[PDB]
Amino acid sequence: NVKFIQEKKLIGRYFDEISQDTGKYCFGVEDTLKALEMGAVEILIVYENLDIMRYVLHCQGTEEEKILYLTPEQEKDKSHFTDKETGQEHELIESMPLLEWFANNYKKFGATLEIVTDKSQEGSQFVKGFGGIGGILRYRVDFQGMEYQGGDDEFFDLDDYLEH
Repeated sequence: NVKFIQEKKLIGRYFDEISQDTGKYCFGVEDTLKALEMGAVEILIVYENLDIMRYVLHCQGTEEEKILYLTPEQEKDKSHFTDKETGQEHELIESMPLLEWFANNYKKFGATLEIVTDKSQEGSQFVKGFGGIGGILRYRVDFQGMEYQGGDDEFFDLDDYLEH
């Protein structure tokens, strides 16, 4: 019956600690993913019915790939992946379930992928905080990026290093 306490204890800690502004938690795929790449997330709390997945969009001129988080509505528009109101530039090639992805790479990130639900009070908080994805950090971190963002590695060209 860990599921009952899994949501009440793990999840509650997420908001309770944040109640101290300890800066050891995050909400949302983008945020939760960022800290999970940072291995700064002690325990990852995600939901089964997550309406967010990892997709790979192309560019109008090509030679450039974009990765964004979409919902059934947006994902449904795979061919265009654009908007008839703005005419963005998106072209879906592949689509990987973020939940499944978080449950298959929880070791690489060192995070603990725990799948919760809005059934409990705490489970109701995550939905309010964001709605599907939240992360618990191992310890107080300053994150990496610009001056306000934190560090100074926001512009890491190391991404191209992988390709080489």
